[PDB]
Amino acid sequence: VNSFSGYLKLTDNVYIKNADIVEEAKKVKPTVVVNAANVYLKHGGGVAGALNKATNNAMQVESDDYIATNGPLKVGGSCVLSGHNLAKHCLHVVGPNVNKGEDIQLLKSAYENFNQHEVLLAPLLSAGIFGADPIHSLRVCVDTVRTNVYLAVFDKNLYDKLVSSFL
Ligand SMILES: O=C(O)[C@]1(F)CN(c2ncnc3[nH]c4cc(Br)ccc4c23)CC12CCC2
Repeated sequence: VNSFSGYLKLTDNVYIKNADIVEEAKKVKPTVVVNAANVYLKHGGGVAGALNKATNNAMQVESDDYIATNGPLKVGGSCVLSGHNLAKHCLHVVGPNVNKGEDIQLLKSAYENFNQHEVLLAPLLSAGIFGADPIHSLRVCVDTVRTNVYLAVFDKNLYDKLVSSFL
């Protein structure tokens, strides 16, 4: 038993809710919140901009030190940093950005990072301003992640479409 509330169960291990991931993280304080990161950990907009704003820019400060030490992530890769006031840990995961021409096959590699964590709160990777089809992202999630994932979908219209079209 965990504290996630109001989710629709899609499969044995995947759950979904129409929710603001920032508000959900602040209420649940999960062990892991996933950020929709880019390789530079520049958290300007989308989910990343919202999560970073909620940390009063502490996420960005920590991220800039990470990059200065380690260099950029790979598309499809991840790193574990602090969750600040939102979670114990933040798993920064880089999905391919279609608006940069990145290979959508890398979306499966991106979701594989979730399997290193028993339970996660997450957005749909490569959705929103990353330009991929969220229905496809949900399909890859379900077919790749084996650990327990709680997906927060900000847009109610999109949430209803994801549920109603789910196979
Ligand atoms: O960035 C995009 O375009 C997204 F559509 C939006 N994301 C979110 N997901 C879940 N809760 C979210 N709360 C927010 C608050 C603000 Br302000 C901005 C974005 C979000 C957000 C998912 C997405 C990132 C990968 C696809």
